[PDB]
Amino acid sequence: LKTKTMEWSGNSLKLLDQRKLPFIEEYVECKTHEEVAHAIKEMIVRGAPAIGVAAAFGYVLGLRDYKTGSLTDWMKQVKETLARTRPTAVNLFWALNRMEKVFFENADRENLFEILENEALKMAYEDIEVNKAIGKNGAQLIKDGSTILTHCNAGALATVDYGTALGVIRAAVESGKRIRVFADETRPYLQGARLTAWELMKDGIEVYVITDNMAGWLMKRGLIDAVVVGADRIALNGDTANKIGTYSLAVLAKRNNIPFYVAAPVSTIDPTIRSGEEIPIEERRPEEVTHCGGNRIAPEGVKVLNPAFDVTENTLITAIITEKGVIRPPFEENIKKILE
Amino acid sequence: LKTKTMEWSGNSLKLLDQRKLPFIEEYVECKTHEEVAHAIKEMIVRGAPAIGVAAAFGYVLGLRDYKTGSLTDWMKQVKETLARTRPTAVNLFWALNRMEKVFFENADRENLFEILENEALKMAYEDIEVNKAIGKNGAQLIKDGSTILTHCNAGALATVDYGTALGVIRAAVESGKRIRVFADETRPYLQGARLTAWELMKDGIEVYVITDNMAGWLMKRGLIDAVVVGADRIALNGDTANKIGTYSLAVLAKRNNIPFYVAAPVSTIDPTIRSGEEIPIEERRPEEVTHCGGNRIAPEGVKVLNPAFDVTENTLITAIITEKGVIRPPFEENIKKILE
Ligand SMILES: [Cl-]
Ligand SMILES: [Cl-]
Repeated sequence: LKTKTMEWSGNSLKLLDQRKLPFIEEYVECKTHEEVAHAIKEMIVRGAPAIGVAAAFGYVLGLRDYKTGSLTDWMKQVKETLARTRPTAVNLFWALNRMEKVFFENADRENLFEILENEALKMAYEDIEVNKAIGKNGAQLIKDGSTILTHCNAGALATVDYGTALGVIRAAVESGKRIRVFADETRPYLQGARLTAWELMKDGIEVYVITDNMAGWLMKRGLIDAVVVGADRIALNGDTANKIGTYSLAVLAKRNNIPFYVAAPVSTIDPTIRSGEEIPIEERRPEEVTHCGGNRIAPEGVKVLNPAFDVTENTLITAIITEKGVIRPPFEENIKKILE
Repeated sequence: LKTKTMEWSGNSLKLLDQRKLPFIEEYVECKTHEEVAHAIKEMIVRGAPAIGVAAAFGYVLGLRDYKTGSLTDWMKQVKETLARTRPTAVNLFWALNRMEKVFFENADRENLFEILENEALKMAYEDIEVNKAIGKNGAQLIKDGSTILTHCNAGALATVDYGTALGVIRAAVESGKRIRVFADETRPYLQGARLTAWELMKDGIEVYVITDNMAGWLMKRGLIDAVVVGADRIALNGDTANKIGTYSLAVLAKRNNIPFYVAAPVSTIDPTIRSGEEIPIEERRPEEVTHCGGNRIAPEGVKVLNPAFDVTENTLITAIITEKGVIRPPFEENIKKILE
């Protein structure tokens, strides 16, 4: 397992420090499940899909960290320390739960480490495959020669590889369609300007960066043919939690009769919730808002709010692109079909 | 004439360097009509209202710069050099035109300089007064104990003093109403986080700064009672041109049944245009987007778009707060009444 986002050295997990791009391309080596937790918590690694696989490995390292007392209790704490990092994206729990299950069924096997590491590996290789499929299904919805607006970074850096929303793009381009992407810088973290822009230019795909308060006007001016974004948590309802600001675009998209698509793997669909009001919303540190890449921009001692995600009601979504097909209204009715 | 935004030393114009706040509070001295132009062009001074008075003074300096040839041709050029700075805000032309008229009628007067400078001063003293009236008229629309979202900086630093949209706030507070403001940082320039936050904290008014992609969700969550912003150019139609991102707020406001108010002096209403499609929209340098206040944030050699304003159709505006009253639908019909 070796890609731009992460690399598995058998006994450690290397993560591209996404909080340092687009200028610095260094890596962070995680050796302790606590470090992977830290890398996730600090957003060194990020993007629902990639948080899971990365979480799965930190779990494997979790075993390699074991020393005394009960193995079960300790593996339970490793899982708890990793899950306690970031709320919203359900991929994290989905990964952890899948891994813990393997564990409970091989805890007595002497080749435990080999077995667990194997699933994590099996998992990463599936994400890239799942993504290329999402890209393929989404491509058919993108008419040649169009301008697609995106949000956050639902691409290579947000997954093991290829990406979800950006995967749909790479696939349309691969099919041979002239395409250009308007990418919101997406503050405060600036995934758009620092990550999406970067991996897209590095792939030879036409890219423009715009401030978040621009998307609206540009849609009204008729420069955007479609809006495609990723997700962190989709409910049985179809409501999807994604990077703060995704909701507003959805609203603006309806007002300008512009298709709004959510590209995400089935693993992002939380089967335990009915609607989007049940999705936990992460609140991050005040620094992210008062600063911008290092420098403080707001006055000293100012109050702020910092939700990292918002929720878009399903009625504002045209369709959900999955590795198993394009889901359309009635969502609750169709998602239930795909789930099985 | 002495306020935080600008000061008239009789033979030079001192402008608070708004592109350095909230940390550095230095001033820039303009002695040539060209320097005032430069200050305007670079946004050392900014905010429709303040751009006018500042332009009016750079005009008197224009006379002070006179040396040879025809006095009329030179003053015409001074006016042209000053008007060629920033497109959108009509306050600039309104000011320049008012000043040139005074000039044309006193050109042969021995006390020309004293006369022209006198109008400029008379103009500054009127703006502050006009604002306090806008503030008062708007205060009545704000219910005690409410949370108000603003955009850009339509406050003290955008006018000679007091401000327009923020004037409405200062006034509601003066009346004795518990009030707090959610101020969008407003990228790329960050007028919100750097200016609105600053002058509001310095006035002892509860303030929170949020990234632009947040307003939408926060409105849906029910934390915002009303949205009040300023304007750069309002048409007879009622459509108003304001800082890029204002249009989206208006849209998000309608969706969440939230009052949207535009506070601006009559001098911002352009009488020569019928609708908002006739408003010129300024496009500024790409650096403003690829950089954030100081450091480069986007990849080297990336494409971007940079509109400095967008247009909000009148049908999305609840009312326009003026020093002459609260204008309501039918705008075209009512605005025609306020003008006469
Ligand atoms: Cl709807
Ligand atoms: Cl409407």
